[PDB]
Amino acid sequence: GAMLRVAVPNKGALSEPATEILAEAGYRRRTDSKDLTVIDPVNNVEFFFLRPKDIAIYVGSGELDFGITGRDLVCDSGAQVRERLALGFGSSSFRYAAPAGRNWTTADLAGMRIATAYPNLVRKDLATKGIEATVIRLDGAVEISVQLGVADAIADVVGSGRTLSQHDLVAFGEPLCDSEAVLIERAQTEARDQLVARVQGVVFGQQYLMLDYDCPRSALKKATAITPGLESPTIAPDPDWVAIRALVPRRDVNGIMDELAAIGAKAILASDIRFCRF
Amino acid sequence: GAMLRVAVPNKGALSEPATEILAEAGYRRRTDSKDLTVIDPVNNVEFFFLRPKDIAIYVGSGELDFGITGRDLVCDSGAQVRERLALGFGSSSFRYAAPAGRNWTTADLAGMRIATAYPNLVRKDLATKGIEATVIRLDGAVEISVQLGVADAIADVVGSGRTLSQHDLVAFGEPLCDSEAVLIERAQTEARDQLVARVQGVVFGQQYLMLDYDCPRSALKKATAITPGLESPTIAPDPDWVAIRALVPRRDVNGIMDELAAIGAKAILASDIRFCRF
Amino acid sequence: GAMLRVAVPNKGALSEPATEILAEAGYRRRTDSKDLTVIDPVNNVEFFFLRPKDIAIYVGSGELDFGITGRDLVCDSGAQVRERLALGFGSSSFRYAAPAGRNWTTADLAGMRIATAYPNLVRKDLATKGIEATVIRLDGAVEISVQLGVADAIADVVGSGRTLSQHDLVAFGEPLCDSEAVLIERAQTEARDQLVARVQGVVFGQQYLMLDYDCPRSALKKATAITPGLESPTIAPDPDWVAIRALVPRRDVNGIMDELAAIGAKAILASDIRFCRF
Amino acid sequence: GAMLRVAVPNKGALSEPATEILAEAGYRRRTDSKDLTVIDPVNNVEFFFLRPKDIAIYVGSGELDFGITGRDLVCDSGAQVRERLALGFGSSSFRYAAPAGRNWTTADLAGMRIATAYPNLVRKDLATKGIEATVIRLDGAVEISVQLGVADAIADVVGSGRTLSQHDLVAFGEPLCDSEAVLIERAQTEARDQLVARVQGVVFGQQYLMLDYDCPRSALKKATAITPGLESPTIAPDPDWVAIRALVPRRDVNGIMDELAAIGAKAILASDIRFCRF
Amino acid sequence: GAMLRVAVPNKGALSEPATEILAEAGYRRRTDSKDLTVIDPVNNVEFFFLRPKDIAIYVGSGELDFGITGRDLVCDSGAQVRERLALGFGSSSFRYAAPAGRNWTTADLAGMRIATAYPNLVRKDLATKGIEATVIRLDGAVEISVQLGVADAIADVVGSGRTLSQHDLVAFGEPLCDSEAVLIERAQTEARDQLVARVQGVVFGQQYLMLDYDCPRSALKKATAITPGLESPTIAPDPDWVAIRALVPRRDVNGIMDELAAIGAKAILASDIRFCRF
Amino acid sequence: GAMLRVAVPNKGALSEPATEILAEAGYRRRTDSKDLTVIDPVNNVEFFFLRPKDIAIYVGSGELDFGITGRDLVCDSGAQVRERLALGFGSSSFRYAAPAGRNWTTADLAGMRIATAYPNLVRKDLATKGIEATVIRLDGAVEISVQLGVADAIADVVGSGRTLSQHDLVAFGEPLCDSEAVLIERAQTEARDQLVARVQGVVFGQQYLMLDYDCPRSALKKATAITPGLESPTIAPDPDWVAIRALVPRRDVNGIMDELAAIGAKAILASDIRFCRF
Ligand SMILES: Nc1ncnc2c1ncn2[C@@H]1O[C@H](COP(=O)(O)OP(=O)(O)OP(=O)(O)O)[C@@H](O)[C@H]1O
Ligand SMILES: Nc1ncnc2c1ncn2[C@@H]1O[C@H](COP(=O)(O)OP(=O)(O)OP(=O)(O)O)[C@@H](O)[C@H]1O
Ligand SMILES: Nc1ncnc2c1ncn2[C@@H]1O[C@H](COP(=O)(O)OP(=O)(O)OP(=O)(O)O)[C@@H](O)[C@H]1O
Ligand SMILES: Nc1ncnc2c1ncn2[C@@H]1O[C@H](COP(=O)(O)OP(=O)(O)OP(=O)(O)O)[C@@H](O)[C@H]1O
Ligand SMILES: Nc1ncnc2c1ncn2[C@@H]1O[C@H](COP(=O)(O)OP(=O)(O)OP(=O)(O)O)[C@@H](O)[C@H]1O
Ligand SMILES: Nc1ncnc2c1ncn2[C@@H]1O[C@H](COP(=O)(O)OP(=O)(O)OP(=O)(O)O)[C@@H](O)[C@H]1O
Ligand SMILES: [Mg+2]
Ligand SMILES: [Mg+2]
Ligand SMILES: [Mg+2]
Ligand SMILES: [Mg+2]
Ligand SMILES: [Mg+2]
Ligand SMILES: [Mg+2]
Ligand SMILES: [Mg+2]
Ligand SMILES: [Mg+2]
Ligand SMILES: [Mg+2]
Repeated sequence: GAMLRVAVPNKGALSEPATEILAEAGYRRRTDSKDLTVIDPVNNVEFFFLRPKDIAIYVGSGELDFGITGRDLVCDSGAQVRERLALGFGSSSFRYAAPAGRNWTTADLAGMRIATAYPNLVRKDLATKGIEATVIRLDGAVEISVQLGVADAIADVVGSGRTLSQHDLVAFGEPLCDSEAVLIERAQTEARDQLVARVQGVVFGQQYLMLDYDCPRSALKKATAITPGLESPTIAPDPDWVAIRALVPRRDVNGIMDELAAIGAKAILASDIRFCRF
Repeated sequence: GAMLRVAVPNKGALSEPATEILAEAGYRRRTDSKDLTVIDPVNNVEFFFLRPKDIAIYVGSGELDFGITGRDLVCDSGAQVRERLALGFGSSSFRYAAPAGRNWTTADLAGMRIATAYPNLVRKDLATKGIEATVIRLDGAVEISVQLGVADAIADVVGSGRTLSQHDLVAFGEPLCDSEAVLIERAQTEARDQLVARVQGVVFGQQYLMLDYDCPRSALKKATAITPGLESPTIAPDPDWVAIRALVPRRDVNGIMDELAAIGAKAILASDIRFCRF
Repeated sequence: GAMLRVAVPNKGALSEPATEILAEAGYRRRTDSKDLTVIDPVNNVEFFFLRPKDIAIYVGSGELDFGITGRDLVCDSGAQVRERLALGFGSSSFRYAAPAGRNWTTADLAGMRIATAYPNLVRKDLATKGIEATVIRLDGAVEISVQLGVADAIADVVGSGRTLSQHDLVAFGEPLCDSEAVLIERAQTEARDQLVARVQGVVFGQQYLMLDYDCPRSALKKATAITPGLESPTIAPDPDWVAIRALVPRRDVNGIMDELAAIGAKAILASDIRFCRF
Repeated sequence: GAMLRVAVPNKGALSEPATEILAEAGYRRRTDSKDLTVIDPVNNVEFFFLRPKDIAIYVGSGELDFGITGRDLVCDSGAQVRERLALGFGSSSFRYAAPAGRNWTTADLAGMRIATAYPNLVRKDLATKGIEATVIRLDGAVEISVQLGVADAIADVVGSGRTLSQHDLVAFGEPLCDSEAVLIERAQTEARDQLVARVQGVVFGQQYLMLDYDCPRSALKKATAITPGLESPTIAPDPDWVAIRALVPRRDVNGIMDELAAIGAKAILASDIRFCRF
Repeated sequence: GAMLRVAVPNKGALSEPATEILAEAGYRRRTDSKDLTVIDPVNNVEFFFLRPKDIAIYVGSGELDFGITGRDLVCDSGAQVRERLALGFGSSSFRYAAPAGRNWTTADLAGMRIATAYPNLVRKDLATKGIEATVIRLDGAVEISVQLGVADAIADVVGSGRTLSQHDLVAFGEPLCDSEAVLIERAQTEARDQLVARVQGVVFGQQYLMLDYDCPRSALKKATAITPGLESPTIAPDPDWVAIRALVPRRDVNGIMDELAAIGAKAILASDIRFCRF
Repeated sequence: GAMLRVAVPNKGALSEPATEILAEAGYRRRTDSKDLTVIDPVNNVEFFFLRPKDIAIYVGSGELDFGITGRDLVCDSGAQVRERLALGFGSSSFRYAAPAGRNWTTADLAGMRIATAYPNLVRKDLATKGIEATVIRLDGAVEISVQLGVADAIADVVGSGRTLSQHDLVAFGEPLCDSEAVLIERAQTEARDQLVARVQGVVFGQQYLMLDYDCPRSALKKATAITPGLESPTIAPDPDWVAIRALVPRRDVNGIMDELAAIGAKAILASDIRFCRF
């Protein structure tokens, strides 16, 4: 019916992967790389390209139907939005951190100057612990704030952890947020579900591999525990053996394959896939 | 028998894709990138690398057996050649165009200075309309010929259309030619058909994806209308459902997949393929 | 005496040029590109690498002695800081802009939704005009805010103007700010002046060329009006002619050279320089 | 049990492919590209990154369990090591070569100055022929040693052969060694076999494609001679035809496909695979 | 007065150097790289970007005032144009060439199939020798025309000569044309001379270095024979020695410097320059 | 007279800078990047491109006249060669190093397993200290030899020191060798001195800048102590001031310039130079 309005990051580390997913999903790409909008007349969707912080606000306020942004940003925004899908890129860990030497606990955070780019996120986490501290807002590069003499500890996005160790800092406590890129919606229904199914179909193509193997009937129980599938594993025969098909995660596939080999599975074969409509 | 003689573009936008297709087809690649020839002794084919305009002429005159070049160039050459295969890259649209503001029709072209790099193509198109105009031959960059004051309208290769809008020009009329890279032959037969089948097998691997899904017998009719296949869809069972396999175009696969989902299809799964011999 | 504390942008379009100027000025470069600090023990200066918005704040509050950031950011910060030097890169124009078709004036801005990443800058400019409007804060990509339906006009950083024309917007009014990268100070004195003189010496090496020419005594008056120099032009003899030396701006040197040729100057010769201590 | 110790080349043409195979095999990648070691605590393996010549020695002497290096290097090392797997990259041919014009035979090598980076390899090959010559050790660039006037012929690594022809040299005799990257072991058993199976599973994914086709029962015999498979070809039905599945080498697949087409095979379809556990 | 119209190559090996010279000369650069025109309102010149062959024609016919193109193209065009300036890039040698083995002379060209992209150039050269041959027009890649069996010898652009030797061809005879990029004019005068002087000033900055040295009065005669200068060498004193200044070619400067050292010159010092107005 | 024979590294970090110096010195560059030799017929010099270790040997043994290689390699070779020139690139520090925690001295090296790629260098350094240790030869990557359990300390090439700290190692003692690229000769004279003077002229152009300033006669003494020059500073007048010219090192120029400013110098101006013949 009415044209759907979808926002994607214009720039930075969440942009290229997001525009890759949208192109794989069949959506019309931008005519020039300096465009901040594109209209796809075949699929009836208008795309806007914005800074990630603004994406959460305008899904929240209803000016956009969907957005792609970081989970941590959403956690920090306090916008009226629900996470509709996890996108499998841009992943990071949000962590308390402080100077090395002392053994640090969450309890040590009391009465401290804490620097972060995500003040609402942090204020909310401190309230759940019952801790009063003074939270200092930076725009980024927050892990030099303690060498700069503006803070005692930090709360910051961590990827590898190289930046922390290169600056003599140790992460402590459980992560406040485990972040990855997410498709958000405000907290034309068929069209909305259609878009979600397209995007999910691509994500599943990126995250899962198809496994084919022959397994003994003897071992079938253990095998389905090892490979449950995204959908019900196809199972068919052939004297006492069976042939199996199941989507499995790409991350774990060698470990999965070794376990199957360890319970008598044979002719184990992994292959890529492109899209799902499950 | 006798060694086949095949020409490919030496340089420019039709070269790399053509040499990619030939390598995927198993043919011996060039030993140094500054070579204009290579002999493949295993497959009994000699390759020459030439400017695209010359490729059409020498297939025409019999010095080459096959060539790879642009359809628009062939349309313009007037060489004795038949298009044996379409190659799915280098695509473009050949268009009349003129300055914006006026509403333009093909009839407005009468008595006008028309600039183009493809004069024979254009002379032939004007004759079919019954229009007399004066056609001006440029070597390229033809869309500045009207700001230069040498022409009133143009006939030119269009891709995105950015160049036209950046120069205040609007395309009008139906395209004179829809171009893409093509394998040509002059208008040793088993060997010739063998080469065509290799090259086609690669092209099909690039253009189609394999779709697997379960469909209700109820819906089978509509489903085969949605997925006819390059070859007859494989269909087999399983109470009232069936399992299907069909090659479908890569361009349309998300749209195709949504339609199948809309008629009760399930476990729809798209995967790449590399080669066909159909 | 005490080690000076200097901040530079960590990332983005103001970073590489700033670190280039500091290396040319003899300062110790970063040991790893993921470092946010470096200490130069020979020159007695500690460098911090931060987000540009934060640079202005911490020079303002005294935690830093000097910073390198954008003039527009400083105009927007309202921090207690004076511009000590202009750095000749990162230049831009800050502009009101609105949809094309209407003829726009500053007076049209009254009662309007204005989107900008620089709200304080804009609030201050509107107060000087006597205009009440509603200023909307975005984080960036502000020129799609009117196609998005969140604003009537914008106030934004403009470089080429391509983004504005690609989105059907026209800049109007005088620029609110003409921006370039600047060395700031809070609004150890010998050491501070030493650092400024180093940095200025590099900037002058980038912006000026040395001109040597022979000029008639006849024409000397007009010539010194054309070439005043950064310092007093060196002038010496040689019957009735003189030989001149003067630093001139790199931007204008061909125009300057033509004017000198037009008043009888000869053997006009421009050459680069690397550093000044003037 | 005990952590396995595996060495890979740190740098050069055997490094990136080796680290690609290890990442595809699920092993933990290096945290920084200037690291010479990484410990994978999930899979219980420690990786070291060394110069290729040293890899063979320390597998030989027991300080490493496995190494990845070149076969020619191993042939030259005389270390106590067995080749456990061939890795399908870094391939080369080790060749005698001498100046063009004369017709060269292995017998001509007697009494000659032979330059090579692989003296033990060459001394051993000469002993098997019964030839006494004087072998000269270079560190590399050995094909200029004859223009330099330090040798009469050479024994050297050959890839394309461009370097030889560009220096007026002709390869002669059979290759002393046909080299490619190999996984070596000293000449915790379950863990060792597990690592080999992972690495082999990746290599097979790189070297083979899956072929699906329909074949007449008439032709089945010839077809299985054309496609024997890495594993037993799957064969099932369907009036008089059969459907086949067999892994075939990627290098030969178009030739293989043509032969099958020539014996009445139909719907021949090649597709990639990622991993095997056979 | 009237705006000057100047054409530059749009693409290929003569484009970037030409646009570099124009930017160094102070002229307004293109706003987007896909533009075929730019108007410089400060300097009162309009630039067009065209294919090199067309540049010569439209200077010839008066639609352009100046063009930048290759000398060989001009030699081939037969357009009414005079070479106003040589630009010191795009240099090449136009050569007859034929298969190796025979000793070739210009006289051998009689009665032969000669392939070339420059037929008028070649027809004119043959007429001056009194030779009748049949000249065959290709669009390029002409050095495979003899392996293709369409020609006995060629006339073609030669740079390094690698392409010729890689295809078993030897250049013979004197070059028909020694080519480099040139500024052409049709065969508003002050403005035209102004543009030429700007462009020449840049070219001289690229081709010459300033030499400063002390020379004995004894040796002055030999020294001025070694360094005549673009302009009169500046000469001044200082017991029996003199100090010299002279622009010399960049290509020969080490040879020049050695000769001066060989006649007792001292403190010889070469330095770059940027622009001349001589 | 006889053609000089000069060797340069074929590959790696000493190659590009060496071939840059030779091209700037006017010598004929390689026709194809896969060539191991080039003959310069104008300057009467033949160039060979070899592995750096072999360069030292063949200068030593007289097969080459000059070579370019690393000082540390020469120190290690024990070839009959004298360092004729230092080339100002490829610089490094050769260092003992061991695991962090203990305070290390040279005396601690006694009875230890020391790993190094430079065993002769190290054996010689230990003999001068009177220390017996066991030196272990690696081909490279030597700083993992202690985590590998093959050595207690190392002697290795150090650049930044990142590799050492990333592997928990501390450098100790004075450097055994301070290395940079060097022009070597065996320990046709005019031609040899000519080549050295060319190469030195380029190196000086890379390492020094020209300084011009006005200095008080008052301060002249201190000023010439600050700027002694590569050659005698030119000094001339002008009431009580003087004007100075002196080549100074590029590395120290801002420090030098500040000191001059501190003793009343004015109009201090640094500029590049290209070549010297001093
Ligand atoms: N190592 C990392 N450092 C910082 N952000 C990361 C990292 N890894 C992933 N991210 C994610 O990137 C997202 C933010 O993207 P980006 O940095 O482009 O936005 P921004 O911070 O608003 O812009 P900018 O960094 O240009 O100021 C966050 O959701 C964050 O979790
Ligand atoms: N946007 C485009 N502009 C021009 N040609 C295009 C475009 N897209 C596809 N093509 C195709 O490229 C082919 C011509 O290739 P190419 O431009 O390399 O040859 P050419 O014009 O003879 O060479 P050159 O452009 O170097 O003078 C034509 O068949 C044309 O349709
Ligand atoms: N075309 C342009 N667009 C945006 N900013 C520009 C442009 N040209 C120059 N700049 C300058 O860049 C500076 C801001 O740099 P930068 O964009 O890296 O900081 P930021 O906006 O805080 O970070 P980010 O863009 O990653 O969110 C400003 O002073 C601005 O004037
Ligand atoms: N064209 C080639 N030239 C040289 N080596 C090759 C070639 N092709 C493959 N190789 C392989 O590369 C391996 C050696 O790798 P590499 O050259 O990185 O080691 P190295 O010779 O010890 O190091 P370096 O070359 O840096 O001195 C050998 O097994 C060799 O067969
Ligand atoms: N090695 C070379 N090969 C071909 N042309 C060269 C070479 N070196 C210089 N040139 C010059 O380049 C100019 C032609 O440029 P260019 O090849 O871009 O034009 P074109 O031949 O019309 O276009 P295209 O090659 O795209 O068909 C000629 O003046 C020619 O002398
Ligand atoms: N950080 C560094 N690490 C190693 N060598 C360096 C470094 N910096 C400079 N060099 C110099 O490089 C020279 C050796 O060059 P190179 O590494 O190319 O030769 P090689 O070790 O024989 O070859 P390869 O490293 O390919 O086995 C030595 O003189 C060394 O001092
Ligand atoms: Mg930001
Ligand atoms: Mg960020
Ligand atoms: Mg062309
Ligand atoms: Mg073209
Ligand atoms: Mg910004
Ligand atoms: Mg080596
Ligand atoms: Mg090697
Ligand atoms: Mg050309
Ligand atoms: Mg090395």
